[PDB]
Order: sequence, then C-alpha cells, then structure tokens
Amino acid sequence: APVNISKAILLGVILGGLILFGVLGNILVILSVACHRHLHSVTHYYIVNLAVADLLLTSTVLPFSAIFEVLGYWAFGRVFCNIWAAVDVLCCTASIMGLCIISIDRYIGVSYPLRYPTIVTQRRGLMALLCVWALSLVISIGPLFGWRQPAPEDETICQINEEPGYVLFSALGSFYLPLAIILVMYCRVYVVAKRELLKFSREKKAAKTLGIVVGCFVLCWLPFFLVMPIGSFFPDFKPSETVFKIVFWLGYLNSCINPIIYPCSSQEFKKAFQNVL
Ligand SMILES: C[C@H](Cc1cc2c(c(C(N)=O)c1)N(CCCO)CC2)NCCOc1ccccc1OCC(F)(F)F
Repeated sequence: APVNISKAILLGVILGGLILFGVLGNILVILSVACHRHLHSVTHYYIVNLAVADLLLTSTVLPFSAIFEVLGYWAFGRVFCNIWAAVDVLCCTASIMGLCIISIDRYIGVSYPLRYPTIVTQRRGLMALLCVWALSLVISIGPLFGWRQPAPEDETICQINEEPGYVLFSALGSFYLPLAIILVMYCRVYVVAKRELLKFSREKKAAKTLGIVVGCFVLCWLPFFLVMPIGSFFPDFKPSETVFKIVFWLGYLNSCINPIIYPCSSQEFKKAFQNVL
C-alpha cells in the first residue's frame, strides 16, 4: 500500500520541522550551560543530562520513527529495528530517570537551602547520574532481551511487543515507578514551599522551572502509558490506530518542547539563550 507522496508530504515536512526544532533546542540547552561557567551546578548538570536524553531521542529515534510512519513500513533490516526499539525504550527511560533524580535534587535543595551544597556536590551527584544511566540501561534492554517476542518473518513488519508479560513491567518500571518518586518528591517540595532566603528564593525558582518541565513530561507521556497497559488488559477496549499515533507523537513532541520551557520559565536561562544566540 504505497501512500501517496503528495498527501504525506505535509506530514513528513511537519515531522521533520518538529525534529529539527527539538534538536536545535536541545543543543541550545547544553551549549548555554557549557559556554557559561556562571551556570554550572549539580542541577544544571542534570538539566544537561535531560537535554542529552532528548538529543538521543531526537537524533536516533525520531527521524527513523517519522520515516517509518510516513512510509508505513520498515525498510531497514530486523537488527536495525531491534536496535532502534531498544534505543527508544532506553532514551525515554533515561529522560524519566533524569527527571526523578532532578526531583530529588530540587527536594534536597529546597528542604535545606543553605546546607544543600553539602548533601550533593559535583562528586556525589555524578555517582547518582551514572547510577540512573545504568538503571535505565538495565531496565530498558533487559525487558527487550529477556522477553523478546519471536522475530517476524517479514523485514517490513516490526512492531512493539504485543505480549502483556513484557509491556506490563516495562511500563511499570519505566514510567509508573519512576513517576511515584517524582510525585512524592514534588509533593514534599510544594508543601515545603508553602509552609516556609536569597538561596531559598533561587532554589524555589529552579524547583518551579523543573516542576513545569516535569508536569509537561508527565502529562504528555501519561496517555501512552495509560492506554497501552489498558489495551493489554482490555483487548476489547483498544482505541483506534489514530489514538495510538497521536499519543506516540505527543510522547515525542514532549521532548521536542522540553527546551522551550527553560527560556520562558527561568530568566537566567533566557539570558543564557540570548547570549548564545
Ligand atoms: C512505542 C513507540 C515505538 C513506536 C511503535 C509503532 C509506531 C511508531 C511511529 N509513530 O513511528 C513508534 N507505528 C507507526 C505506524 C505504522 O504504520 C506503529 C507502531 N516508542 C515510544 C516510546 O515507547 C516506550 C518508551 C519507554 C517504555 C515503554 C514504551 O512503549 C513500548 C511498549 F511496548 F511498552 F508499548
């Protein structure tokens, strides 16, 4: 079923423009931190980590996914699809884990604004960063490696694991369990901010910025992680393919958007972006 080139050209151009916007935003978010030595810290390094996760999503996953969508079939080989799926599942996991370890950074930095640089330093936060990378890698490849469904005969048919056994714990350990550690850390941050100086004000401003980021991420991803398990349990209530398309693309455009939040929310990042431009 060769889709008309003219009809799908609009979709292809839209997806390409979104991917380029996300990529440029992600390089900008990293370049602002790197060039400016007035804007480096454990939380800023974690923001750069999230930017790198978005870069991995938008430089190795999006282009291929958009090509697959517009074409409608997987031109490349089986091994290439297997690596692409693993890269996707691990980059999303890396982004969410970065979020959940930014949720602890901004809980420590709000509960103890003055003693904060003592609990976490450039040597202690990096251990957590590497640990979360390792955890994301093992919880991403593991489900794929451990619970792969049999390889399809056709090279142009390569879709996600329909088996509930995988999807259940993959989603749970990739989104829901990391999401609990975010919703509890930010609940504590909010209650602390309400009940509760210059350092405290800066910490609360950074907490609010990262809270906007976390909210956007969670709201955008929740449709997919709520529909796919529901479809797994409830095959009778699986939505239309359009629903799947829109939810996946929302889960991607969230990473595409992520860069915009920093300039619009935090004035410091706004100056950094202006200087870099
Ligand atoms: C799931 C998705 C991959 C994907 C799948 C399919 C596409 C596309 C596309 N738009 O190119 C992308 N289709 C295109 C239409 C064909 O004609 C048909 C099917 N990656 C997002 C992120 O996934 C997880 C990231 C982290 C944890 C769980 C995830 O869930 C995977 C699941 F198996 F659990 F659902």
